[PDB]
Amino acid sequence: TAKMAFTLADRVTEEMLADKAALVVEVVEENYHDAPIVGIAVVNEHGRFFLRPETALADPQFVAWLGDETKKKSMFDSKRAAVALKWKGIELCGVSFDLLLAAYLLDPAQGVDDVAAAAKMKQYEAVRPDEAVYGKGAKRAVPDEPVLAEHLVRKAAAIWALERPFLDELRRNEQDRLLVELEQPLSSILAEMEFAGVKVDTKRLEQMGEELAEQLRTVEQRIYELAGQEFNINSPKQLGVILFEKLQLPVLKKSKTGYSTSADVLEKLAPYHEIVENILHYRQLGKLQSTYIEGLLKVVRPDTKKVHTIFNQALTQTGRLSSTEPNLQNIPIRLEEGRKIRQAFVPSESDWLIFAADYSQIELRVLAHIAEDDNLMEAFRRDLDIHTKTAMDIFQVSEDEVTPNMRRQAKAVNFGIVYGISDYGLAQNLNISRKEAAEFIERYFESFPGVKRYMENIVQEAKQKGYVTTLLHRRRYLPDITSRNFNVRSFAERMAMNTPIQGSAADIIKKAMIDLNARLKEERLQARLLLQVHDELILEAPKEEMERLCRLVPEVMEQAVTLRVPLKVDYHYGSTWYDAK
DNA sequence: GACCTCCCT
DNA sequence: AGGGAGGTC
Repeated sequence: TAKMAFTLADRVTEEMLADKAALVVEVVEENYHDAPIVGIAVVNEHGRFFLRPETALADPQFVAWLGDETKKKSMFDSKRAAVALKWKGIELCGVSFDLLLAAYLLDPAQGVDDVAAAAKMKQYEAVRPDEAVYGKGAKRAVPDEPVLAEHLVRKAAAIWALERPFLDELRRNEQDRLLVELEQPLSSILAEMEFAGVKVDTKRLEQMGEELAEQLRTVEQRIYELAGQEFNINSPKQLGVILFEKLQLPVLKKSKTGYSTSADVLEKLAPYHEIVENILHYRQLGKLQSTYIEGLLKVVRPDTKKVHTIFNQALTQTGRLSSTEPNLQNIPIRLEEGRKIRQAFVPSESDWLIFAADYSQIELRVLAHIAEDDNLMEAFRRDLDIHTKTAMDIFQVSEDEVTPNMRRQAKAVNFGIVYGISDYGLAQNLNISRKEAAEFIERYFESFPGVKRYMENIVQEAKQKGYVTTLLHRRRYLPDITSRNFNVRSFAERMAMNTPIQGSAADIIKKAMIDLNARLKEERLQARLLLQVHDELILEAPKEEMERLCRLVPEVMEQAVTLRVPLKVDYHYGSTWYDAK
């Protein structure tokens, strides 16, 4: 039942500082920013050691071992440790293997988020799930030293044992370089971006809040004035009663528990009553208020007026990053009212500016490359407007004859083609029939027979191999590709179509980040990566570096990989993120 | 805490 | 196609 052998050290010794080791720097708080490090474990050829962080991190030897690149560490989720240590003024170097990132690449669907889950992949179970040790939610606590220490040593021991088999399988999948040269170096770069953070103009945000608060009072009362009664507009029950009982509005869609009040459904009810337009407007504002003024203000650090996101680099099934606390990959841009929120994200130093660079149509360009569709590749070699070109082709008209509605619909098809494309899926999106939506898809394929071929071929490959891959050898297993349930098989077919596109795009932007970081250092620029939003990079830099960045950044991003079509990068800069358009 | 719309790329 | 993050039992 019990205890693995280890030295509960009272001070740091030399044999703890070997040049190969499994290391655990445990930060139990979910948000690791400026968070406590609760204990340390080291396992190496000389044994297993638990150290107290107050001891270890006050020790010159240990700190210098941490920062020594030639001293190789094996860890789980090294970025967590790295950041927590940065907030304490200590550099972590020499991380040559990260089990979290290794597990993520081997199979992203396992949802590996702790050492235990990773260990299980190789029939190793001599370690506990963090959830069992720390608890979950309100009962979540750091346990007493003997339980804590044994757990960190078991995790370190698991890392030590598991490196070789993980690396072995990564190599067999041709994923070794993907780990060592892309994801691991990216992890350090993300660490720097998170630590640096983004400066927020809180005063600006707060006055926006106030404008909104007063706009919401007005609409809220107008809504009660129109419903002839007061009610909870946010309630699914109360509103559905006002809409579909008291006002007799027609029921166009019924959800699981009742009537749908989604924006798509409401937009269609607006002609019937003046209440509907005010409810939409109320929700748009309420969204900005709750999610983007209030939400953001509670995560700004009052000391520096910065937000420090955490990028989850081991979550998405596609190889994309996610962003949390705050999520800075969903800041409004589409609607001008919401876009103004970006005026609150400002450079962290005076006389600095925000620089934003974004790939133009990277997904469709990746598709052109992997499908080798002659027409699509030509379209991009001509740097055509792709939605216009797709319109001309599916409706068989000249540039002159393409109407704005034709272009809107071709665009929707382009998106749908990217996401796997179903007559029913597009039909819903375009507010039209499943037949006829099928006519569009069919028509598209007549113009892009290479894309059609790719779609068919990749689904067959998914079935044959059990998975699909990206440009840089990221893998996604698709076991549902064989189910006899149409809906479940279909979704897996869509993932088979989409994942090489979206995943290859993720691959390219990650390499660009790595390449950009190396060029920034080589050039001695003070410019720093602040954020990544799937197909764009956001930096801040002195005004005096703008001109050099205008050349340097797009170029690095464009040259990250060489495809059969060119990659294209647009860029802008300004006093705020908003103005960097 | 666990089941059930709207913002982004 | 991927994500993150108020009412209600």
